[PDB]
Amino acid sequence: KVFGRCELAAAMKRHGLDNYRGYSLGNWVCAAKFESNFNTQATNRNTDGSTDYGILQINSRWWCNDGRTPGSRNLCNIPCSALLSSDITASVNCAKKIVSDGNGMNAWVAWRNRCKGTDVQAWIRGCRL
Ligand SMILES: O=C1O[C@H]([C@@H](O)CO)C(O)=C1O
Ligand code: NA
Repeated sequence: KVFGRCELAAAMKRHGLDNYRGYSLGNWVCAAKFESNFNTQATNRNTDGSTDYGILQINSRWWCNDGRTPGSRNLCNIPCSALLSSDITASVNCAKKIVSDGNGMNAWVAWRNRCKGTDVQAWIRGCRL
């Protein structure tokens, strides 16, 4: 599923992301834009052999089992494919674990490089929330 911007904002808000660990909703929307272009089906292979999955490009090295990432972990206790569903629940629950891991949203390279220090509230502007 490819989300509209405001559609994803509302879904993220309903799933408890707005100010989760102090990151306002716009941060999450901005991350999702630059990680996946709002597409739940996005996958991208990493140089180390792991793969990133879903709207927040959660990686198989640590967070999910894709059956092909030797010596990796499954810290969210889920098959990576669950991160591709049109229901974002798994991606949200797993994101919450990630953002609590010590580095906050810096865990998302694209957040740090495209969203951090920018006017992230622009991403939820005009949305009914
Ligand atoms: O993604 C993973 O891949 C391996 C295994 O399933 C295949 O090597 C593993 O233990 C994971 O969490
Ligand atoms: Na894994």
